[PDB]
Amino acid sequence: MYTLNWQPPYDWSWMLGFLAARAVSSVETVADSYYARSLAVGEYRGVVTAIPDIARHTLHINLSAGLEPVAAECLAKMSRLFDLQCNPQIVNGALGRLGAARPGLRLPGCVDAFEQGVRAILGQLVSVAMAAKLTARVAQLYGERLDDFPEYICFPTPQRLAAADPQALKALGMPLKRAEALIHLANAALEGTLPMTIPGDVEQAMKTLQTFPGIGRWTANYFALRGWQAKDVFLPDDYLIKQRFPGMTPAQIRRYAERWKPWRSYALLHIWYTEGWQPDEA
Amino acid sequence: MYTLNWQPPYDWSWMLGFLAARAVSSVETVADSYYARSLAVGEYRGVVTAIPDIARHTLHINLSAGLEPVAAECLAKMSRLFDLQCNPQIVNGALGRLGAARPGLRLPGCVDAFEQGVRAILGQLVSVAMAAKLTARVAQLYGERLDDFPEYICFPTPQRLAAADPQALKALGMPLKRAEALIHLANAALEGTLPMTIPGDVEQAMKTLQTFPGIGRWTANYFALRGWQAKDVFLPDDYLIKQRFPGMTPAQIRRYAERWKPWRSYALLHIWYTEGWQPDEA
Amino acid sequence: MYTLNWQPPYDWSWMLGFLAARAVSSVETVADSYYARSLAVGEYRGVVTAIPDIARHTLHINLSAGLEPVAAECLAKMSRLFDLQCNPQIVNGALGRLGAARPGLRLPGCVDAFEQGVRAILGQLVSVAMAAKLTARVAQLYGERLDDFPEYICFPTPQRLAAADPQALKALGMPLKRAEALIHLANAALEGTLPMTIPGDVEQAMKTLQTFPGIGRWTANYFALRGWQAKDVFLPDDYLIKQRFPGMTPAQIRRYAERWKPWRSYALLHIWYTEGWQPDEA
Amino acid sequence: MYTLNWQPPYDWSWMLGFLAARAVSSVETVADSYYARSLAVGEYRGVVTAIPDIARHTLHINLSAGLEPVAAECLAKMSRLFDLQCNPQIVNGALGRLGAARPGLRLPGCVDAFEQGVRAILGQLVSVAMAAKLTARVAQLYGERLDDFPEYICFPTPQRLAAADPQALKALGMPLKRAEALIHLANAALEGTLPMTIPGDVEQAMKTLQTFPGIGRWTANYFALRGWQAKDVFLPDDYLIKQRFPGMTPAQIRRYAERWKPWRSYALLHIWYTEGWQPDEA
DNA sequence: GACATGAGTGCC
DNA sequence: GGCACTCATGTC
DNA sequence: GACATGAGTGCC
DNA sequence: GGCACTCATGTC
Repeated sequence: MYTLNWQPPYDWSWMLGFLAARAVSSVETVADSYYARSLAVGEYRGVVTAIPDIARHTLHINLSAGLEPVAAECLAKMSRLFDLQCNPQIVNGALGRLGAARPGLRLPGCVDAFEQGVRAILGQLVSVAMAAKLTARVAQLYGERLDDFPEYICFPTPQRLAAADPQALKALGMPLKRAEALIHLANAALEGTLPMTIPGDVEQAMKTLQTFPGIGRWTANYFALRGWQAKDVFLPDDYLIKQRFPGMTPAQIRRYAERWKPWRSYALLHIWYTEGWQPDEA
Repeated sequence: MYTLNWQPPYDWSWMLGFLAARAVSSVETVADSYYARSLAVGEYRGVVTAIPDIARHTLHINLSAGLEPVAAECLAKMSRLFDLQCNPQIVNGALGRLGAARPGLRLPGCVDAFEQGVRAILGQLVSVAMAAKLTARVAQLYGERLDDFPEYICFPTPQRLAAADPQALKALGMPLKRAEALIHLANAALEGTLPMTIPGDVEQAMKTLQTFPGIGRWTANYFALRGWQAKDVFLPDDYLIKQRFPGMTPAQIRRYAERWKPWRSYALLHIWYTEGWQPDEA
Repeated sequence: MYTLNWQPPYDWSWMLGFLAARAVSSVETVADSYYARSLAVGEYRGVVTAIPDIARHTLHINLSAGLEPVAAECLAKMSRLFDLQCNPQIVNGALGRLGAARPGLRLPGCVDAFEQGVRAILGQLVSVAMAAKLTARVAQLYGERLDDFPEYICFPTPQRLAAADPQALKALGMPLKRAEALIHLANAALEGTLPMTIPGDVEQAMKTLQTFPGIGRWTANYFALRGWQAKDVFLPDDYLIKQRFPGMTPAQIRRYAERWKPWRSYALLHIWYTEGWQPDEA
Repeated sequence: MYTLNWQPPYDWSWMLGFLAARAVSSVETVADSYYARSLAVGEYRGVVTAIPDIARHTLHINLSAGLEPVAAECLAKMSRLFDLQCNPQIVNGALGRLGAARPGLRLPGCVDAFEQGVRAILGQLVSVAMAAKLTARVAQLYGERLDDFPEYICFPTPQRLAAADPQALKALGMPLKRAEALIHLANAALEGTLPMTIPGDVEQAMKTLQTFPGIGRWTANYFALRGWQAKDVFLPDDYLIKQRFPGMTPAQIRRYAERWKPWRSYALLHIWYTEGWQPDEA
């Protein structure tokens, strides 16, 4: 139905693949030709379906009737999720070799910063697939079901998780401390304290984010990257990253990662996805 | 040449008129058959042109070239400014009598919460046309002029205004105390402490805004109404409002306005644009 | 055994009566010729007996053996509770007629500021007799009993009240907010945030007490008067004072008392103990 | 004149030797048989003279005419300075061997925590002798001179030092962050943020102190020790202490010192004044 | 991974 | 020796 | 209009 | 009494 453009190349298999691995049961659905999920904008609700058209560099978005009144916001959320704004020539041009193997690489964003915040936290310490298992359990218990599409369930809203029993969340498969962080975040989201759009000063906003309980430097960075689509942040504390930089302290990796400014976020993604990458033999 | 839907009726004449009076020179151009303004998103800049099509109950939005990369967010911005989500059959079905005369009334949004924040402050105490000309100067001294449409100019950014010298601002025609108010608001916007989208607890978010320097209840209320497009706020402290409720105190006015929950914002716009309106014997 | 002298005239009859009305059963014992109570100074505990000998305008202080290692501190405390430093000539000289009927008048201090802090809070709203009873129940439940004096009991320490159960204090016959106030005051004392000795800037100091939950202007002022024995404070908010200045509001009363500076604390006492008094309608 | 008791043994030779090296000209005089200094208790000023009487196991205190109205408070100040409360049999029971060589060791206190805070600061990173002359310059440049005893000047009040030029101080012979410290400390005192008497929670109170500009863990510790006469603190960050524990780290010292709870303050003194002392190699 | 403890650098 | 910046530990 | 004092009013 | 909320009043 609705259509948005993008500049080539765009590696849709990598992107769908990436989203598929972290997908949450009942919320999202990923296949090789499309992406689709439940979506709430205020108290408007429905299902969004995105279908890329490689041929014409266009992404077709479809909205169930419930979302129509806020169609444009729905489109905006989709474009931030798929990084339709990226100009590969600028990025791949600046990263040289690091990006030559997958010039179609994009930054997987989110559809709602609060959700991404809940997602980032649950992803602490555990595996990617394990966090999806956990997020699925949290959603199942606190998310609203779509009347028009019982198969789908909306990601738990800020007000619901805000009014949730720490013990209940703990019971889902996380420490008390973790669940306390989720509830805290929900309140910031209610009060309008959790930036939902990227702030002008990402570094400062991340420092503030770090005062939040349960949110350390890793979480604030990952969240800035996915939740704000901040394009210049590296994850020197990441698990996989520590392995791509065999025997290197976080500050070292961060110093090294500086050669990729102002697109560190993209360099990070290329490293995560370059099987045998290794720092320059210099 | 993008396009969005709206539900009838829609009083464009009224809307364009409201924006027309407040149009800030070089930034926005308002006419009978279209609206157009400079628009910044991150660092993509261009000019937006909105042309209503009463025939097809549709709104045609056209973006220049420096905005196409982020088209979707631009579209979301116009849909918030023009209240496209509004179901008039629902609001009037609730307001009843009060809104029967101008059923096509809509809530004039904003394209960015920071800007709206600046306009709110720069509109304290002074007349409308005044605030416009003043605001136009600020945009003149801090605006990012377009290299594709030099005629137009972007609205100041939080950082371009957070690094502004008060005196220089005051010199434009405003007390110091207020010039400071901007600078502050600018910082808050920089570190993501100024909700850019409507928060869950609109009352709370307003209380927090009231701590800010130069921001009082009237400013917060008005900011929520236009900056967040909050639908259920009334402005009992407003100049014109006090006259519409002769002799009543803020609390009385507020007590009365409770008869229009949850659309007090629409109630307010109808009462505002109804010379000679008066409260009942209730 | 120990002796401390004073300046004639000293109205012991009045001093003992005042303290008599507010005596806390099991903590203090007030007779017509002597005063005595439990006393703790760190881990040093015992009983204190003060016998005033008018003949030789001297005060005789006896100390149980448990307090002997800290005799001086016990002595300084008795001297703060009995205002032995007062120079009746100077005060009565700067007060004139107001302090004619009872020139032996002294400012009733305290033996511990945290205690006086608890008294001030419990003294809120209820009558002197109720405060006394109320305070008595708190003592009975949290106080330390003296092994050599089973009839006596030490006033509750911050360590105990800080750990108290809000509901337990409530059960003693006090609003929850009052018990929470007590628990917060105790935590401050433990932390060192409660000025236990008069600060150089009483105004700043009180304004800082008023941020404490449960403590308002009245309590702060009254705490300063008794707990710091500050000599220049009035209680324009006092009940009995409001009746001594019919029709006048706090500020009016406060503008009137400026005449008596810098001994407003004394003035306050006299106007308090002269049922007839009434201002000089300017 | 006045007499205070003390339990034997009491090493007066040492105590006076301690205070004598740190004596501040014009403020205090120290001799083989007595100690004396200016003293301000509110608006009362004078000279205090302390003369130990080994025969009677007693301390004789003499007050100049201006301190009589607040004699007991003066006596209490002297008791905290000379640690008359100490029961050497208890402290030496615990300490065991460590203090076997000087069973009469006492904790040199202070007569005012503020002064002690100032002293603690001015004595940072310098020599005992230097701090004395440095402090004296400050005393002179901002003190109160006694009319009845011209060669004596009362230590600077919080007010005076609060309103001191942050350069006139650097002048006397100290850095800038050095005069910042004093000036901050002084304001703290004016308002009541600096505990003037030992807090129920020493650790917590010290933490807060460490937030003070210029006040680090060493200062906070030493301040607890002398300004509050806390008896169970230790100074692992002290220069000389490190040498007494060759090599060892500030947490291993702490770990080893734990064996002297709850009299670490005494243990500290013995270790300081026992040169060839070295920990158990065990 | 978040968070408090501890260390050792290293500069005014 | 106050004070900002890291790393290395060790439960949760 | 924001913002201090500053009283009143109504519940804890 | 504490305290949040409410209605002047005066200033910039």
